[PDB]
Amino acid sequence: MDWGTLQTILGGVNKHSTSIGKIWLTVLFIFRIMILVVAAKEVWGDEQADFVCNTLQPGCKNVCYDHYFPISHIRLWALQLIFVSTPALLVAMHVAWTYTSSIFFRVIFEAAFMYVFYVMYDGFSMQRLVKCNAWPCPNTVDCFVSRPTEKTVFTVFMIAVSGICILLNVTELSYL
Amino acid sequence: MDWGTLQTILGGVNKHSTSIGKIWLTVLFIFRIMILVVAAKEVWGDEQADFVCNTLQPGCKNVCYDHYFPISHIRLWALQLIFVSTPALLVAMHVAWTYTSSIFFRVIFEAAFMYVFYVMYDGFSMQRLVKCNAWPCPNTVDCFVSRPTEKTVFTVFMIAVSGICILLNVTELSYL
Amino acid sequence: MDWGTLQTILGGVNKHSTSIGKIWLTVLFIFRIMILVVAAKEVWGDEQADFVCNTLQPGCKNVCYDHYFPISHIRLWALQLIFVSTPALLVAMHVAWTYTSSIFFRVIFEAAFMYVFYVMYDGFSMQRLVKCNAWPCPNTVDCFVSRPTEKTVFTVFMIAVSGICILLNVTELSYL
Amino acid sequence: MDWGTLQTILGGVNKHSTSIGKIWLTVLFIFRIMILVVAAKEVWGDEQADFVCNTLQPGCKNVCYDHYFPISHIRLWALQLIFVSTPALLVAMHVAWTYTSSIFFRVIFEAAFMYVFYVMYDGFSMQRLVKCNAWPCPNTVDCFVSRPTEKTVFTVFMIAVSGICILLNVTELSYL
Amino acid sequence: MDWGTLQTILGGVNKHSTSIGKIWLTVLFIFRIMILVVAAKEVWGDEQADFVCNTLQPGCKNVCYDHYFPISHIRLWALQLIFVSTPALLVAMHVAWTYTSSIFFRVIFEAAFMYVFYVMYDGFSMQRLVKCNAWPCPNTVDCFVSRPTEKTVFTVFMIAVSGICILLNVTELSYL
Amino acid sequence: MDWGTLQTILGGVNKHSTSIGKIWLTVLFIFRIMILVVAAKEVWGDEQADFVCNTLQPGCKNVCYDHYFPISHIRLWALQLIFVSTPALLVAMHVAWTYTSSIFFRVIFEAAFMYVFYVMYDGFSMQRLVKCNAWPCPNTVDCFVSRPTEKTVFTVFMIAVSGICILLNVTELSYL
Repeated sequence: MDWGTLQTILGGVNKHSTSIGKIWLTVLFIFRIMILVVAAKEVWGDEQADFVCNTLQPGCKNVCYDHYFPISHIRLWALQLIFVSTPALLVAMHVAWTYTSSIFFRVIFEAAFMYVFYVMYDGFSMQRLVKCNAWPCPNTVDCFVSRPTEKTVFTVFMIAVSGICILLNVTELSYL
Repeated sequence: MDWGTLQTILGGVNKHSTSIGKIWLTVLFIFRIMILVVAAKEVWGDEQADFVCNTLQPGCKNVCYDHYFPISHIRLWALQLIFVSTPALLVAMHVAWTYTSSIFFRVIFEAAFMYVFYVMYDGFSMQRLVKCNAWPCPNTVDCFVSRPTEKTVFTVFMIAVSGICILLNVTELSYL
Repeated sequence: MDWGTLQTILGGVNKHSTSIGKIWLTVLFIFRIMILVVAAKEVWGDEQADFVCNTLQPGCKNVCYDHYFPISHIRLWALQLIFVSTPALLVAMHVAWTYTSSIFFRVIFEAAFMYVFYVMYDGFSMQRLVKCNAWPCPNTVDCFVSRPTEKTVFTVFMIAVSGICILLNVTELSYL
Repeated sequence: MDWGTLQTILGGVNKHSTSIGKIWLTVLFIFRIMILVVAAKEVWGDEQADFVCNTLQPGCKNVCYDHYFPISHIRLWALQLIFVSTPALLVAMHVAWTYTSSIFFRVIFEAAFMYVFYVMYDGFSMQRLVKCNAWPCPNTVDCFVSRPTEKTVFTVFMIAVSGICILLNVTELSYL
Repeated sequence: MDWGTLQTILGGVNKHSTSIGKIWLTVLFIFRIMILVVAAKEVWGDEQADFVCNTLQPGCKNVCYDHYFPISHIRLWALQLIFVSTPALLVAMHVAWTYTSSIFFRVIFEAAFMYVFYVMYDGFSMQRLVKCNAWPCPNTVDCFVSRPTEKTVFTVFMIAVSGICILLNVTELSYL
Repeated sequence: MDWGTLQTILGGVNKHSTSIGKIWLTVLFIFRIMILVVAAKEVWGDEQADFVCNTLQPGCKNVCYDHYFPISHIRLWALQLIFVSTPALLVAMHVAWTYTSSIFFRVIFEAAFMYVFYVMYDGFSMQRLVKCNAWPCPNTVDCFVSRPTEKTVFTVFMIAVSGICILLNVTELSYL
């Protein structure tokens, strides 16, 4: 891939005691894109052949995999970014009803993804072994995970990023 | 990949009490492209090695796989987009027989994909286990699925998107 | 991949009661490229590990695979496109012996691929089970297929596309 | 990929009773590039997991694979093209010691690849089963191939292309 | 991929007895990008199917893999680069609070990645066999590695690069 | 990929009885890039699943693989090119301490890679079977290779290329 190949005329800088946010926020935008693609198919890209189930039950790997991973972290992120992406191309150029409502959209989205995330991954963690007692899964069986530490780390990162994103997003939203 | 690298001169905005749709609709277009590619080969990209059949019948996985998945969701989407894509490059620039018939085409296509979809995936769902009683499949056998929840989610999304696409598509088609 | 990243100066449109074809035909060209790459290695890309032969004969999968699939559909297509591709870059710009003979080439190629296709895939179909009685294949054995429905669908599409390609190709070839 | 995205100013055409070759030859160049990439990793791209050896000898697949396929067809082609590629960018623009020697280089290379090819693939063919009696391969064993017909076809094509390449290459080399 | 396709107007060179660093540092930047992508998914890209565990314990490969590889080297690098990347696009053009603090950021990051690295890979090495005594891993079991020498080599390289990066980074930071 | 898409203004040619080298050397540069990428992940790209070890020792494939292949040929090449790459972008434009020292760097690097190579692959060859007597590898075991002939061929090529690279590199370095 390659994303962004024309940014040369940016001599105009800020002078006020504000609009520091847009710097921080474009930086976090670009950042999160890199951070994503660089580790995109490269942490969670694997986790299909990595959910070993101690059994001889047919299918129970698939069963428990959806049971505990309806969706992977990186998708909720990918979405979180895209919904939080549309205000970016908006704020690309501003001076001359929406504009600040773009800022607010950007806030509330990111908030939503945080909440529903912690609803799903309660404990902000990756259990080393998830058991499973699904229908075909004849009793409570065991179902492993690879690299739970890893995924936990990058999750801590992205959530911290979400917090700072919103804090400057809102710190300039709160101009009154 | 990278799609779209020249859009700078768009200072001209709308002033009437209409043409809000074209904003919404170009946004939904770009959106659905991202939404697609980001999760393109990344939800349904897997589902070949993910249709476990409890048996010892040769081939019965392939048999039942085509039996229940003639085609995957994402293809019907891919098509739905492309047939609904041609009016986009048309409406790229408009002011000066087709033009509104492009709008109507865009409506009726998306409608068609909705209908035939629900004909095929009746119940707007992903069954956790599809049985199968095909010729080689000696009796009614079991044939699993992975991530049925996941696919169900993104299907709910794309169908909602279809509804809103058409509603603004038609809301401006209905100018009289 | 990415194909085509410079098309901006196309303000000049047609005014006659003809040259509608070139619109349709460039559209079908671009279309078929997308249609291809999007589903390229994604329907027939699999079909090597998908030709289960009920036997214990060594090699009989390979034997019968070539026996019934000398070549896959998508190759005959790929070729069909490429031979039908050279007139495209020709007709890129036209006004000022070949020019109409390019049109005729484009016709007759596509016709040829249709005929030889139906010679090979007689019945415009994908049999769910092909038997096989090759030399090593000790008796008439069974040899399965995956997703025969799928491949049948996309074949119906590409052949319909061929028909319309030629019909406008020739409708403007028939100017007299 | 994408190769070639700037060719617009070519209004100047030929008027003599020659230089038809450069048309044919640039066309064959572009052609062979397409023809290659389209079927590049798509006929011979597979043939690693496709050389079944009826045995229980360890390694004998690798052994016999190198034994009968030191190198695949498509590499000899890839090279054949590249060595025959350098005169192309040379002849990109010509009018104002090398120039005709570029033409001759282009001839003799393509000739060489033809000869050494037929030295290696004697019979211009793909045997359905190659036996093998290598050291570890304990007796004469059997070692299969997939799609030998296919590869034979595309080989017939590329060799015919080589013949016509040289014939026009030389027909204009023979100007005296 | 392709990164960087517009750098032509650089006739202005340095004349002082300093700013040699920016040459060295842009070179190391570009370098490390190449060095990365060229060997990116090509040394550590494999190491999922390469951690053989002498056992019959289910999952113990995944268990011990995360146990000893929470994260691979190349990720810590990828990050190290990206955090050390933002000052680069800053120092792209300079003459006319941040500017030198960008230099200092660039220092301290790279330092941090060095330290935490050696915390994790103590001994600046790749053990040929890591044992493992995890919960499911019933006793102390054995768990192999592939190419430990290789990875050790490229690690020695990247750490040396870090040292020189910082030494010139700081040698020009230390201007007083 | 695609590398190099702007080279049009090169009407200025050489007239002296020298600077033939820069032609040869840019050609060899471009060449080696093509030669690489075309066969890059396509000869040595495989050799992970291709090192069959006649045993029942766990891990002994990995063990002996690193034992005999610390690093693959194509990496030593990749490096050899990159270290020999920096003088290229330097010599892109020259007329108006480094310049000739770039030439000398280019020499001595390529020399180094030759020497250390032959230190490692002594005999300029690919043994059809490497035995192995590592710790876990319980006795002297056997460990196979695929396509040793192939790799030998392309190695002969790249080393010859190195020789000619240096000979013209130095023939113009030796101007006095």
